Amino acid sequence: EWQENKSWNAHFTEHKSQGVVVLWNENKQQGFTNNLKRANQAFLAASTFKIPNSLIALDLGVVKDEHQVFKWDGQTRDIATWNRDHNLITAMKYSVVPVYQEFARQIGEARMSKMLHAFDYGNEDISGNVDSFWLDGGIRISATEQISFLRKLYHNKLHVSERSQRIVKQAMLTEANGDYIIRAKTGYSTRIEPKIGWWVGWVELDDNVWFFAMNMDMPTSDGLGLRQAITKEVLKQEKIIP
Amino acid sequence: EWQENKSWNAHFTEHKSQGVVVLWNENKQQGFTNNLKRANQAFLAASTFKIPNSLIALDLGVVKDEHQVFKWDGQTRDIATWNRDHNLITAMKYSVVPVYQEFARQIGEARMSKMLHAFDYGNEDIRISATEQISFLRKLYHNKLHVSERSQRIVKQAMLTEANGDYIIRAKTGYSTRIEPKIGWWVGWVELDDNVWFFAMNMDMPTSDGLGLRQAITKEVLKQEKIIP
Ligand SMILES: *C(=O)[C@@H](NC(=O)/C(=N\OC(C)(C)C(=O)O)c1csc(N)n1)[C@@H]1NC(C(=O)O)=C(C[n+]2ccccc2)CS1
Ligand SMILES: [Cl-]
Ligand SMILES: [Cl-]
Ligand SMILES: [Cl-]
Ligand SMILES: [Cl-]
Repeated sequence: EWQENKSWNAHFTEHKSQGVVVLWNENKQQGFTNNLKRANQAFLAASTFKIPNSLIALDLGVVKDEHQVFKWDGQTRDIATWNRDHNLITAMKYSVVPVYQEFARQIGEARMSKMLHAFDYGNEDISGNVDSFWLDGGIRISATEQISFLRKLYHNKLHVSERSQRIVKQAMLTEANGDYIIRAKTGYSTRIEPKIGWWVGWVELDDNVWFFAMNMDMPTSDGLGLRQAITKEVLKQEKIIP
Repeated sequence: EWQENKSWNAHFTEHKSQGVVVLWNENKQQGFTNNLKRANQAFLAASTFKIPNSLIALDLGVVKDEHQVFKWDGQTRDIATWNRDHNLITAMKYSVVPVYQEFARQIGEARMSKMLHAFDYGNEDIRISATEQISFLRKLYHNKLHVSERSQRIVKQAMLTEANGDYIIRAKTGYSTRIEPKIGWWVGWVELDDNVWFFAMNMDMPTSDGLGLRQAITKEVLKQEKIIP
């Protein structure tokens, strides 16, 4: 069912890095990874938690639609793009943490936890600050656990409205051309060791969907582009994209 | 409300071509075009019709959703990408006429004519102008058409054409050669962080080798107006 392809490691070593890529061929229900053990190692979800946090917020009406504006609170923050108004689309594109902490507080522990148990999401543990548990709280999720969650999202199978799932898959739009469509969220876990980078989503082809989840050691923010670059080297190595 | 910017004509004649491009800045609610007369001329919609058709099919049930598989009837047509199975996403992409022909049969004239008239589409008794395309497209963007929100969302999904960290383009191509003038279309919009530019262009397409120019000339104009890099 799974299959180890350690060749992929050359892409991590080329860039002097370490991590795991996990691929899943929907048509052939076959997974692939350079490291089956690390594929199942659970880390903080960091901003990949913005997928489930969007779904819940939309489904509870915290977010009415992807046009609703969330005004900047006027607190200038190290991340220049955080210091403006945002709707769901730009908030996900630019991982606007404070916008989603506010979603989190309006959701509340109770519903947050109930929903993560409905979603089957990683270790389902929200314990910590309701508005930071995904950065420095209890929640743990592995790459293969990201793929099970995303596959459900992709078939409108989560226990929230079809519309909610449709609007979140829209906000995940990352890349589209005439060979593929990538829908995906980045993560950068940096408050608790180990420092890692996430990239989770999937690539849509004419006649298949390839779901991916990768994470990798991220000591300094200089390697943040490697998250996507190494994934695509794998996808390009496996002929999923040209 | 409509400014003529004849400067754009150079993007047409550098490619030894004649046409119109129509832009609509949505924030400011102002449009701009290289040719005001040609922007209100109605040409054959050709495949740009696949948009209202997709909506009606969806909102009626001919199409359950964008995953449903429309199997090839085994008849080999000259466009190779038609000679296979397709879903809404790939039938819009490849402009698979015989798939859409079938949608329309199952929709049937009566229902089709009633809805086309509810969208106030092309003619009220198909030809439509570049500026009528924009106006239809703006309602689609805001989910203001008289079909379900779901209908409208799935069609915008199926209109996805290009996306990066500078813009998203949702659009549909069109090409007709039965009748003069032979015209290509490209209609849709480009989404920015805090604005959305609708576009509609058409151009004399006297052969076919210049089909890429529908997209190329449109981007040269978006590039000029600083809307995209
Ligand atoms: C879209 O507009 C479709 N156009 C047609 O199918 C053509 N004619 O339709 C008639 C009946 C004439 C009409 O008025 O609608 C047609 C295609 S080629 C030719 N000599 N007549 C599809 N047009 C698109 C497109 O937007 O360009 C096609 C994409 N394509 C083009 C060239 C080669 C392969 C694929 C296919 S048809
Ligand atoms: Cl979050
Ligand atoms: Cl909803
Ligand atoms: Cl989309
Ligand atoms: Cl379909």
